[PDB]
Amino acid sequence: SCPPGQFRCSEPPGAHGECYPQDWLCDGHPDCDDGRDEWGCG
Repeated sequence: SCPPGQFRCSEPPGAHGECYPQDWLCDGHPDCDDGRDEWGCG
């Protein structure tokens, strides 16, 4: 919950932080600083 097509990785809400594209949600390459963008691909 950022702009559309952008999600947040390894920091929960109430600490809004800096998101990444949902292109970088199952890219075939991790980036989540845990790679939890890859995890389960949905």
